[PDB]
Amino acid sequence: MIIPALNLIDGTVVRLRDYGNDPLPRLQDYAAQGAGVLHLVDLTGAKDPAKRQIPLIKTLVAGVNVPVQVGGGVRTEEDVAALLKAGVARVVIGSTAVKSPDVVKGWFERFGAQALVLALDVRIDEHGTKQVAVSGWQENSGVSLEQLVETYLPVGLKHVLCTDIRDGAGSVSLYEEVCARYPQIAFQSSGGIGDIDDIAALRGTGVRGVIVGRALLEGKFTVKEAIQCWQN
Ligand SMILES: [Cl-]
Repeated sequence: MIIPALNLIDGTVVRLRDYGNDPLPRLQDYAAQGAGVLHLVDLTGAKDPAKRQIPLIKTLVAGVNVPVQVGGGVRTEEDVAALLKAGVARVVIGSTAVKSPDVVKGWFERFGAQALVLALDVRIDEHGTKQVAVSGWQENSGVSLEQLVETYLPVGLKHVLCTDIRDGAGSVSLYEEVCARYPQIAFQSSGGIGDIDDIAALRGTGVRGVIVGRALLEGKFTVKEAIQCWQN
């Protein structure tokens, strides 16, 4: 599947530049073109968890007919719960999944693996290792993609979002390897989609979902075209 994505600050659609502040029409049109899943980054909430755009998220989710994954500074059990209650389908967890794996495994137990997506930023280092980092501007955290995935497999890990820190050029080698290694996990790719051929390269790799943000906002291609390409 293609997974169209928006980034939101104070209700404004942004790139990580300003793309207006009417996210709901955009999302609805994404769904209208055949999107089966959408993805939102709450950048405000990522900055300040007290400022979580819950009420906007509620309206957005209510306004489409497809599951929305939402992430952005999710730190607590109560964060997950509040997002789910607002109607989000899947909560996307990034830094906390790296920071507090035993706590997050507890979340898998409470909420179920279908409600959670682990988002891992990956740097391939000098030695060829897929290093996990909590963000593009912090150093590697000292754990490989494989090591962290295998930490969560015992609690039924199903959804992993993997960003090669590509984001915002083409995404292929990395994805072929990890998808082959863990065929029971549905990997999503993020970052590096600049043209429709970037989507093409990911066909065959075993990646299950392709996150597309910027390129849709810049009119490079449409969601419908993305889906046609992805489905071959
Ligand atoms: Cl599919």
